[PDB]
Amino acid sequence: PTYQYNMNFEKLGKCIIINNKNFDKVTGMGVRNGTDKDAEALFKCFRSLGFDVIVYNDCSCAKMQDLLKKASEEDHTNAACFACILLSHGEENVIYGKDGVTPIKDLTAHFRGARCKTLLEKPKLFFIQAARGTDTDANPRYKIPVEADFLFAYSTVPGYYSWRSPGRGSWFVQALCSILEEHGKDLEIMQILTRVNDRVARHFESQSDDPHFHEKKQIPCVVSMLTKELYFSQ
Amino acid sequence: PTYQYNMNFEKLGKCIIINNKNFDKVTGMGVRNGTDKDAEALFKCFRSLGFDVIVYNDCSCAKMQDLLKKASEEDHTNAACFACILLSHGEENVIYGKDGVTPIKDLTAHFRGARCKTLLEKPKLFFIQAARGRYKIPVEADFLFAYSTVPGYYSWRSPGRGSWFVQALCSILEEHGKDLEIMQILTRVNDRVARHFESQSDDPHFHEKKQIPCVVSMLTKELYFSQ
Repeated sequence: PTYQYNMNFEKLGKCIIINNKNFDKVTGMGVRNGTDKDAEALFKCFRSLGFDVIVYNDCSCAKMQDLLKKASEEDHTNAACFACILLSHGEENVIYGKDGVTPIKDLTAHFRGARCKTLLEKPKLFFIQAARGTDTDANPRYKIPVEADFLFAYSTVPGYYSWRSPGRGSWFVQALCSILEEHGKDLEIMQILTRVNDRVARHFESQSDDPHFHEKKQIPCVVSMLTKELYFSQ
Repeated sequence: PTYQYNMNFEKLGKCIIINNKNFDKVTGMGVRNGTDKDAEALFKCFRSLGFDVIVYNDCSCAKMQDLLKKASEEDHTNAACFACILLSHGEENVIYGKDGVTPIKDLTAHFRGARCKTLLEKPKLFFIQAARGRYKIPVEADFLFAYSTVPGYYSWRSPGRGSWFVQALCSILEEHGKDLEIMQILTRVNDRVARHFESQSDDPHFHEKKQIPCVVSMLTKELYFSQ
């Protein structure tokens, strides 16, 4: 209890959702079908958790940057924590805007104590569902502001198939939401996210020798600098 | 239940401890005093958790590579998990051998799912303590890294005692090691070294060095060293 973040605040905090579905053809990236379904789930889910959710769509690089900076400049004094979720295309250390590419570390750095005193000693959660596109990544969180109270959940797992409407949705993202609804108010985040890792990991039906399940195995990556346990409830 | 790793085996598992204190001149690196304090602290600690701890000192890059290559090649059918602890100098995805540098991905390379079936589905723990300052260190299921600083940072202590990180880990483990889940333990460590920080020096035109341990997790279940 002196081992978990103080959640006795006016409000839980803000939850920013960047939903990037469409991209300029100059980037070579295609439509991210299924992203809308993830967005829909996430916002409903975090809303339920008690977050004040904002959803942005098809943002430019400048758009994402000004977006987060401004947020890192608001007064988070009456908030317990802060959450940001990025849904787009990604390449080692980068995420796509519709017009180009920006480094994730710049997107998150805005919230480092130095430049956001109002969220000091407060958990800052980043859930990224990027994925190379149209054998995993690295760990040295250098493409992340290594500072206390920061937590990243990077996917990279692709939303592989999809006919359409409402689309199936990304695995990682749907797992997250599913668990976060059923247990959002009982489990600690690392519990939530560990259950998530497992769930997407199982989607690759173990190590099947069947020429139908043989593929690029992937799993989310959880990076924690949290200094206390995180519960969203009472 | 199906939410925690199955610890029902004869042994907890192997725990290799690489303790590189002295380095050849050709690397331009200096003695890591206090790492012997760390190494021992870590030994009695992990040994007490239940690991079969073996410590190796001032290893060469070749030595560390082979050391871990052989470990992966052993039979872990009666093991619940595996754990490697590295104490040394580091810069990024690479740690220091006593005769040069070797990257991290290589140490964990031969443990990936396919390459070590016996340890498959079971947790491979890596506790790293690098300092000072190849590439990409993969992301496989059931691996967990606990970096002392973060690829290319600092870690300090008190002339006579080991790193704050190590000391924190041993103290917490040597107290809740058997009742708290791995992530809890590590979080408290994160908090412990935090409190120790944002120091006093007096060359305000030199004192930068900070520190926040960090935990990369690909675990698929909760981890307890008990039951």
